[PDB]
Amino acid sequence: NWSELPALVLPSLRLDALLDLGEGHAVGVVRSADAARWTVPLVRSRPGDGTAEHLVAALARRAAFVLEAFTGERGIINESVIVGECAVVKWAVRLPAEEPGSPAAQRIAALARGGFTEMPRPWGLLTLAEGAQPVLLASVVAYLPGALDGWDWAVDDVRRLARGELTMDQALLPAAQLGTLTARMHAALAARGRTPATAADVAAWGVRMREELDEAVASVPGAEGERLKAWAPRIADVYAELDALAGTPLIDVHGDFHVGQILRADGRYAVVDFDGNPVLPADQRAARQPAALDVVGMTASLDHVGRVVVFRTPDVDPAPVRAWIAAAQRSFLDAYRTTLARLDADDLFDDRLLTPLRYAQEVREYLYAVRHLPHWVYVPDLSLTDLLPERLKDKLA
Amino acid sequence: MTPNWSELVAAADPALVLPEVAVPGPLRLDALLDLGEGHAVGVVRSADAARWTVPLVRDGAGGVRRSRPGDGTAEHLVAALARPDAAFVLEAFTGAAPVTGERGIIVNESVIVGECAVVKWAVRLPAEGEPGSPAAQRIAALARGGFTEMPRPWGLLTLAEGAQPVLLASVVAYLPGALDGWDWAVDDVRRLARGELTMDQALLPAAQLGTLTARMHAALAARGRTPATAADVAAWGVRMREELDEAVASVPGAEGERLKAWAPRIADVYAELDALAGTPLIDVHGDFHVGQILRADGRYAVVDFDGNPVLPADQRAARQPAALDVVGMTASLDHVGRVVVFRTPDVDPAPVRAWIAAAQRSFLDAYRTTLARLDADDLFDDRLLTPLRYAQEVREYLYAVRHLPHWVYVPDLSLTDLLP
Ligand SMILES: Nc1ncnc2c1ncn2[C@@H]1O[C@H](COP(=O)(O)OP(=O)(O)O)[C@@H](O)[C@H]1O
Ligand SMILES: N[C@@H]1[C@@H](O)[C@H](O)[C@@H](CO)O[C@H]1O
Ligand SMILES: [Cl-]
Ligand SMILES: [Cl-]
Ligand SMILES: [Mg+2]
Ligand SMILES: [Mg+2]
Repeated sequence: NWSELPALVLPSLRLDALLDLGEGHAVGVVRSADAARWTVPLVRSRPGDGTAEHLVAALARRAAFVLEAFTGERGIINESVIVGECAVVKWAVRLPAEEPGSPAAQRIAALARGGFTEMPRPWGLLTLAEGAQPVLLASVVAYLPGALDGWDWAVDDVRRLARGELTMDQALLPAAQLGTLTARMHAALAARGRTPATAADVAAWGVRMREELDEAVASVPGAEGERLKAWAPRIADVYAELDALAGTPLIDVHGDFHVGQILRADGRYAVVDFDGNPVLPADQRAARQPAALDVVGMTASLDHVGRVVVFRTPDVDPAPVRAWIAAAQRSFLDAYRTTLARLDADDLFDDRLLTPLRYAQEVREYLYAVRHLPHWVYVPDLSLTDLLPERLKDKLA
Repeated sequence: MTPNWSELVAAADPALVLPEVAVPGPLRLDALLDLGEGHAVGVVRSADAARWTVPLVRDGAGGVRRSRPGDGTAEHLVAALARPDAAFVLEAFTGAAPVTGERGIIVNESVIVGECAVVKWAVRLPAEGEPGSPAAQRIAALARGGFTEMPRPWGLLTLAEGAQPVLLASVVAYLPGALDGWDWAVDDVRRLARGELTMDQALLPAAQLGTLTARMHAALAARGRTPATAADVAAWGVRMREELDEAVASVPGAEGERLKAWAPRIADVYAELDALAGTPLIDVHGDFHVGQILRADGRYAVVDFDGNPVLPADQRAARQPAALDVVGMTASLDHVGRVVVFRTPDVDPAPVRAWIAAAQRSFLDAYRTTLARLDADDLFDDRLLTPLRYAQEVREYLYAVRHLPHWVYVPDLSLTDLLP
């Protein structure tokens, strides 16, 4: 059977639930010794075995599981496995406790119900409705062929700008269209309601952002760490102003908004990856957050695109790239605010959170670097170099 | 016994208002500033309702006549600054001194006083209550704002009427050894092309021009900002489409062929102006280009604040986007490079064409930096750069077909590098 039959839960133990897909394929919810639950495709199913294909077949042909549908495999990394070059099956590797799961089902459903179309077409949905909290197990959306994520087309656009193949207005147009897309996304997501942030909510932000700042200061080495340590008192002072921001509107957000989540194909843009920030606990990715968190996530990512272009491109002229960094963030912010005005949704964006959340986003770049990609410390170092002394001169005036 | 100024002016020959052409008589004296000792400044209206600023001097030969260089009327105006009808406003600025000695100069009637000051009589005036030259408003705002990159203003004589005071006379410092930008900027690029200057040395004036423009706009913005209405940006597109139509239907040769093919793409850029409603409008230079900048010994001075001549006389005082001056200067910097390549034998075009692109970046960077340093980023809307830049190059076509036909090469080469 499947119950009796360690690293199985990790891509490349007791059983809680099993959805037999037939022919040896199954979607299992495995609990670890540390009370950690996992969604393990069983055949572990690798891209090509057919488990992702059997999931689409089981969803297209219809009590502990829920297989919803809406009307060969090649994987690429949660784990996203393309099926038939037409649908993307995304598994949920890590599962919460027996509590809230991935909010991607509620995010996509609210966007589709609000008229938001700048996203891949949803196909199916697999949900574990057995415990006290229904946990999302798999999502199936339409596969956009020949599509590239932001870390590919935005880098290519800025590289063409540095080579003179594009004008500044041509290079800034994607940043402006991303601003209008983000406003339509927030306007559709805010339809589910708004929640004023309590004094305990803004206090939890300060302690969390100060804790991460202390971790980065104590982990970033060499000259980059010395510059960050000198900046840390200034950053900590900005974190203290969060206590006076209680009552700011909290809505359903993307949670992990950056250019890599924006796919471009045939001149059209689509948003993906509504599973929440992976660095956040599983019981917080579905919580309502400020819309400015997505705004600072995208504007910081646009800044980082320019840093990457200068870093990786031989013989690059950094002058138009660095000018693009400032102009792309303005083009994004201007189009985002004006689109919220045309949608009568100006109330969900609180620009007082720009500087504190932007600083916290760059600190996470330090933490991501020391944990996954050590040389990446140059990106938040260059971003804060152009951002911190400018914002400090205004506070001292 | 002695007749008043009104009686003398009415009995004077209509040519009194002229420094050949004929004015209809008789004349009528609307306002008179008594400068003492037989000198005066009159606001005279002819039989065709045309108003004039006339420097007047009483003369025992003909009763009254128009002041000439040497009569002492410009001296008396300057002396009146170094120190009162209700219709006149005399504002003096730091540096005015009662210098003596007059000499005529052509630069709308200018008189050199003391060989260190320039008195300029505004010969032709607008109608009563109608807008005119905003030069007095511009110069006074720059002086009160601490702007010094201009000829030191000594004083302004204005007529207290209308929404803005009507300029009657201006007194500024005389700069006998100063060239305009079409001399020194062309000379800088030529020296760059033949290796006498480095690229960094040839780009420094472009950055200094950006700082000057930002200081100028920040001072001019101190009088206030006006948000552009939807009808304003709609009228901009109408005026720019008409100028584009006039250019396409007039420019000949291969330049006209390229402009005709570019016209649909240019009109598409003009269509995005409707989304720019609310952009800030301030007092601007209005006719801003390198020819308006004097340079000597590392010092820069902007002149000519009466507005755009091709614009209607009652519209040159209206508030305009600060980006219009920016576009005017960046375009003129482009044209400086085009002129160097066109006129210099055996010139190396590569360093000049690199300077064209780099000078515009140096100008914008210094302009943005100085605006931020003065906390005046709000007045510059860079979304207007491309549509207004295309409109400036189209105006070069119109200036060419009307005054200098071969000049069509300048906007042709500029648009060739600006279009994608
Ligand atoms: N429907 C789709 N069609 C084409 N490409 C997609 C689709 N969904 C995701 N991708 C690509 O897969 C990559 C990662 O997917 P994502 O869901 O963001 O993974 P994760 O959330 O684990 O980072 C993205 O860069 C995106 O380009
Ligand atoms: N800040 C994180 C980093 O991990 C990186 O900049 C990017 C790619 O992982 O994703 C962002 O959410
Ligand atoms: Cl890198
Ligand atoms: Cl010429
Ligand atoms: Mg992702
Ligand atoms: Mg994700």
